[PDB]
Amino acid sequence: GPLGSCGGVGIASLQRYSDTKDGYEFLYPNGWIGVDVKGASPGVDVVFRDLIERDENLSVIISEIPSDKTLTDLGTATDVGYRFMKTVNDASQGDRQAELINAEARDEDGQVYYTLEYRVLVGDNVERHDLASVTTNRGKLITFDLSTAEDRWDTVKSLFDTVASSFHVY
Repeated sequence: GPLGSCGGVGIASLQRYSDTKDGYEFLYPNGWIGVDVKGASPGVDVVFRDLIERDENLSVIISEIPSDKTLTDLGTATDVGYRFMKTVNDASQGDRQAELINAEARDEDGQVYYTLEYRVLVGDNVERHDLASVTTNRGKLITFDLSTAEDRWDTVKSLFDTVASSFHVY
Protein backbone atom coordinates (compact mmCIF):
# COMPACT_ATOMS: atom_id res chain seq x y z
CA GLY A 1 0.00 0.00 0.00
CA PRO A 2 2.50 2.66 1.20
CA LEU A 3 4.81 1.69 -1.67
CA GLY A 4 4.74 5.31 -2.82
CA SER A 5 5.59 6.65 -6.28
CA CYS A 6 8.56 8.30 -8.00
CA GLY A 7 7.75 11.89 -8.94
CA GLY A 8 7.86 15.54 -7.90
CA VAL A 9 6.40 14.42 -4.57
CA GLY A 10 8.83 16.80 -2.89
CA ILE A 11 7.30 20.28 -2.48
CA ALA A 12 8.44 23.57 -0.96
CA SER A 13 7.34 22.57 2.53
CA LEU A 14 7.96 19.76 5.03
CA GLN A 15 10.05 16.75 3.97
CA ARG A 16 10.03 13.13 5.17
CA TYR A 17 13.20 11.15 5.91
CA SER A 18 13.33 7.42 6.69
CA ASP A 19 16.04 4.77 7.09
CA THR A 20 15.36 1.03 7.09
CA LYS A 21 18.91 0.44 8.34
CA ASP A 22 18.41 2.51 11.50
CA GLY A 23 14.66 1.91 11.50
CA TYR A 24 13.77 5.56 12.21
CA GLU A 25 11.97 8.35 10.36
CA PHE A 26 11.10 11.99 11.07
CA LEU A 27 9.78 15.14 9.39
CA TYR A 28 11.76 18.35 8.94
CA PRO A 29 11.22 21.75 7.18
CA ASN A 30 12.82 22.46 3.81
CA GLY A 31 15.92 24.64 3.48
CA TRP A 32 17.94 22.40 5.81
CA ILE A 33 21.28 20.88 4.76
CA GLY A 34 22.90 17.64 5.95
CA VAL A 35 26.60 17.66 6.84
CA ASP A 36 28.74 14.53 7.05
CA VAL A 37 30.36 14.03 10.47
CA LYS A 38 31.84 10.56 10.06
CA GLY A 39 34.44 9.76 12.71
CA ALA A 40 32.78 12.16 15.14
CA SER A 41 31.88 11.46 18.77
CA PRO A 42 30.81 7.77 19.28
CA GLY A 43 27.21 7.23 18.15
CA VAL A 44 27.21 10.40 16.05
CA ASP A 45 26.01 9.60 12.51
CA VAL A 46 24.61 12.72 10.82
CA VAL A 47 24.00 16.36 11.76
CA PHE A 48 21.36 18.72 10.34
CA ARG A 49 21.87 22.49 10.07
CA ASP A 50 19.23 25.09 9.18
CA LEU A 51 20.52 27.65 6.69
CA ILE A 52 17.64 30.00 7.52
CA GLU A 53 18.60 29.97 11.21
CA ARG A 54 22.32 29.50 11.88
CA ASP A 55 21.58 29.82 15.58
CA GLU A 56 19.37 26.74 15.38
CA ASN A 57 21.22 23.42 15.13
CA LEU A 58 20.02 19.80 15.21
CA SER A 59 22.18 16.69 15.74
CA VAL A 60 21.32 13.02 15.22
CA ILE A 61 23.15 10.25 17.09
CA ILE A 62 22.59 6.56 16.31
CA SER A 63 24.03 3.62 18.27
CA GLU A 64 23.30 -0.04 19.08
CA ILE A 65 22.45 -1.08 22.64
CA PRO A 66 23.80 -4.35 24.13
CA SER A 67 21.34 -7.24 23.88
CA ASP A 68 22.10 -8.08 27.51
CA LYS A 69 20.76 -4.71 28.71
CA THR A 70 17.94 -2.48 27.42
CA LEU A 71 17.14 1.21 27.90
CA THR A 72 15.48 0.38 31.22
CA ASP A 73 18.31 -1.89 32.37
CA LEU A 74 20.92 0.66 31.29
CA GLY A 75 19.63 3.17 33.83
CA THR A 76 16.72 5.30 35.04
CA ALA A 77 15.62 8.63 33.57
CA THR A 78 17.54 10.40 36.33
CA ASP A 79 20.50 8.02 36.19
CA VAL A 80 20.76 8.21 32.41
CA GLY A 81 20.22 11.95 32.66
CA TYR A 82 23.28 12.31 34.89
CA ARG A 83 25.35 10.00 32.68
CA PHE A 84 24.55 12.09 29.62
CA MET A 85 25.76 15.25 31.37
CA LYS A 86 29.12 13.60 32.05
CA THR A 87 29.31 12.40 28.46
CA VAL A 88 28.80 15.90 27.07
CA ASN A 89 30.82 17.59 29.81
CA ASP A 90 33.67 15.17 29.14
CA ALA A 91 34.57 17.40 26.18
CA SER A 92 32.96 20.62 27.47
CA GLN A 93 34.00 20.43 31.14
CA GLY A 94 36.64 23.05 30.41
CA ASP A 95 34.68 26.33 30.34
CA ARG A 96 31.05 25.37 29.69
CA GLN A 97 28.89 23.39 32.12
CA ALA A 98 25.85 21.21 31.41
CA GLU A 99 22.93 21.37 33.86
CA LEU A 100 20.18 18.76 33.94
CA ILE A 101 16.85 20.56 34.16
CA ASN A 102 14.68 17.45 34.34
CA ALA A 103 14.32 13.86 33.13
CA GLU A 104 11.20 11.71 32.72
CA ALA A 105 10.06 8.61 30.82
CA ARG A 106 6.73 7.49 29.32
CA ASP A 107 5.33 4.13 28.21
CA GLU A 108 2.95 3.93 25.23
CA ASP A 109 1.98 1.11 22.88
CA GLY A 110 4.43 -1.04 24.85
CA GLN A 111 7.19 1.38 23.81
CA VAL A 112 9.23 3.32 26.38
CA TYR A 113 10.36 6.87 25.62
CA TYR A 114 12.95 8.74 27.72
CA THR A 115 12.92 12.55 27.80
CA LEU A 116 16.02 14.49 28.84
CA GLU A 117 15.95 18.26 29.42
CA TYR A 118 19.17 20.19 30.07
CA ARG A 119 20.89 23.51 29.30
CA VAL A 120 24.41 24.77 28.58
CA LEU A 121 26.07 27.27 30.94
CA VAL A 122 28.99 29.49 29.98
CA GLY A 123 31.02 31.61 32.37
CA ASP A 124 28.28 33.03 34.62
CA ASN A 125 25.36 32.90 32.15
CA VAL A 126 23.10 30.42 30.37
CA GLU A 127 24.28 29.81 26.81
CA ARG A 128 21.15 28.04 25.56
CA HIS A 129 18.56 25.33 26.27
CA ASP A 130 18.61 21.95 24.51
CA LEU A 131 16.14 19.05 24.59
CA ALA A 132 17.26 15.44 24.15
CA SER A 133 15.06 12.34 23.87
CA VAL A 134 16.19 8.69 24.01
CA THR A 135 14.27 5.67 22.72
CA THR A 136 15.20 2.09 21.76
CA ASN A 137 13.75 0.06 18.89
CA ARG A 138 14.68 -3.55 18.12
CA GLY A 139 17.98 -2.94 19.92
CA LYS A 140 18.66 0.27 17.98
CA LEU A 141 19.57 3.31 20.08
CA ILE A 142 17.96 6.50 18.73
CA THR A 143 18.59 9.97 20.17
CA PHE A 144 17.16 13.34 19.07
CA ASP A 145 19.39 16.27 20.09
CA LEU A 146 17.78 19.63 19.29
CA SER A 147 19.18 23.07 20.14
CA THR A 148 17.65 26.53 19.80
CA ALA A 149 18.12 30.07 21.14
CA GLU A 150 16.77 30.79 24.63
CA ASP A 151 15.13 33.93 23.27
CA ARG A 152 12.31 31.86 21.71
CA TRP A 153 12.89 28.48 23.37
CA ASP A 154 9.80 29.19 25.46
CA THR A 155 7.70 29.99 22.37
CA VAL A 156 8.86 26.84 20.53
CA LYS A 157 9.34 24.75 23.67
CA SER A 158 6.77 22.19 22.50
CA LEU A 159 8.29 22.31 19.02
CA PHE A 160 11.39 20.45 20.24
CA ASP A 161 9.35 17.81 22.04
CA THR A 162 6.99 17.59 19.08
CA VAL A 163 9.78 16.79 16.61
CA ALA A 164 11.34 14.27 18.97
CA SER A 165 7.97 12.71 19.79
CA SER A 166 6.83 12.96 16.17
CA PHE A 167 9.60 10.56 15.18
CA HIS A 168 8.65 6.95 14.47
CA VAL A 169 10.54 3.64 14.43
CA TYR A 170 10.22 0.42 12.42
